[PDB]
Amino acid sequence: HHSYTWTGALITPCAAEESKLPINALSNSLLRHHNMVYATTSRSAGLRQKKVTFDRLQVLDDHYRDVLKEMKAKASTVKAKLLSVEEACKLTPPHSAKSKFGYGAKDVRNLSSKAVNHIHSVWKDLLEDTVTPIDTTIMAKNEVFCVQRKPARLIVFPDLGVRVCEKMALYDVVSTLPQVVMGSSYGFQYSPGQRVEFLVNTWKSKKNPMGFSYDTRCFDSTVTENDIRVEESIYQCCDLAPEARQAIKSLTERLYIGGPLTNSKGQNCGYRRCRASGVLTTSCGNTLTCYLKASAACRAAKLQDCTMLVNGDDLVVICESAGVQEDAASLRAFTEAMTRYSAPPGDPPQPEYDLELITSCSSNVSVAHDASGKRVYYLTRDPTTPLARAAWETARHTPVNSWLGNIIMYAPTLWARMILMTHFFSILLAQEQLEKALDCQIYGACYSIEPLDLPQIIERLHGLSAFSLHSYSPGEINRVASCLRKLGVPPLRVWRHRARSVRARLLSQGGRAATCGKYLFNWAVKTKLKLTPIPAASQLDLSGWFVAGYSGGDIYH
Ligand SMILES: CN(C)N(c1cc(C#CC(C)(C)C)sc1C(=O)O)C(=O)[C@H]1CC[C@H](C)CC1
Repeated sequence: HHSYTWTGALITPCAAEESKLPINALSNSLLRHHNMVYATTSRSAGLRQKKVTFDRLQVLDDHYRDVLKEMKAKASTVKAKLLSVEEACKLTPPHSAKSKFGYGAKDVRNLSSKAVNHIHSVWKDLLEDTVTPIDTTIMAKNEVFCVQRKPARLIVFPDLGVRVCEKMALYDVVSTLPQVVMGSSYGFQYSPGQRVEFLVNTWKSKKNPMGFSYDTRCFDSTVTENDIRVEESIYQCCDLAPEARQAIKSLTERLYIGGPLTNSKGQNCGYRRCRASGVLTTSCGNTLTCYLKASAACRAAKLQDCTMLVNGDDLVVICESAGVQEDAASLRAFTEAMTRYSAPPGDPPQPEYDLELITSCSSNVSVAHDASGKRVYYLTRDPTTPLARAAWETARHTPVNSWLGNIIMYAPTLWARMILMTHFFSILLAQEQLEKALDCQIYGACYSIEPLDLPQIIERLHGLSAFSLHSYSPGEINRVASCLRKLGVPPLRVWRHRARSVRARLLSQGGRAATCGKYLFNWAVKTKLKLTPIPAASQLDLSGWFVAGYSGGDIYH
């Protein structure tokens, strides 16, 4: 029951790949230790193939089936609709991978006859054939990190025509089902501020809280044919059109369960019998399966009053403590149960009795103070990867602007405000590009965002306190400072000076630009303004943000 089998053909690049951090005139203003930053390339694909290839064994007990029955009962309340061809086309990112059948993402978005005809033919074929595995392409991802190097992650995805069909059959399902099945445990329904609120309120709801994150080793590879069929059985609990039931059955049999892997040059690389990382159902499937396995494991371990928080393969559990010794024993039992279910750990879990010490989705809860001096909880993370990616983006235009996504998601943090806002608004000003919409990703979905709208977005998501936080925790301050020394980033005095300059120039522009100056950089001046609500904020349609996760699912808004 191997996760993959391989022919020996190589995983190949579809374009020239750079590993070394590109440098321009702006690089040193952000960081000096350039050799610390790198991008992964296909040259390490082989190392990744070795790590992701293993046999899976699965022993399923009564706890597992009990939880599954409960999940199905909730799923049976869901009613889901097919998307029209047009609706599905409009969810396609403008720069999504072109089809091998003579049309591209722009053709799809424009409803061109060629694209629409092909999409219709793929759909008809899904209804007519529920057996033949569907081809997929395997690629090595090019992602940027700071040293201590990782081998490239792999991405596996079907052709554009198939991706459009996935949306038609399953977009409504994967957008609505998880919150119904998992309720408050479904992580993607929360903005960062809402996630912090759920965590804190959950922590406070326990008499003696204990919590832990659980890291499954190579989660996608641990997902078995059983797991993927169980996921389909959950989808089929929904009230669906018969046409939708057939398309979903077909996609499960032909795509989700496994299929051939083809490299960028059309060679057969091998065969997958685990989760594909680049299909619409990757996020929802991982979320449901992680939740199922973990909920059953809690019962096997006899953890008391477990509250889970699940985002794909990312898992946090907060429960009622039974004592330090009992807690540690129960956690080992939990891990043993997860392992029997084919979800063994990478790092062994550790019980935590301080909420701020739990890291999940690479983030943690921390505390600062607003202008009135009151304690405010917010979401932060180690800034190392955000800053390394920011350095790459300083010198190269890339498909996704991580710096923009990070400012949005981590707006209240010491590091995003001091460094990312300052650095990138300086660059935007110099190039007169403040109004140019840029692509970023939020929970895996792609969004086109004008940087001038940032103050409203931030106020809607985080509230006005995001612009006045100060007196950060010693732990957070030290982590940021350590990162700055590691990468060779300039000191606070430098950033404050640059911020005052950026702010001054923004104010002189008037309009939204002045709003950016006033709100984003109020922290940098001696005599601070008392910030009030931004009128146009109400106008933004953020209904669609923070509904569901779409990592790998080729979704655009
Ligand atoms: C108290 N004063 C000196 N601070 C302030 C500066 C801090 C720092 C730092 C290093 C990581 C460079 C060591 S923490 C902090 C703190 O407020 O805890 C502020 O006013 C900050 C408010 C937020 C803004 C983005 C940057 C300045």
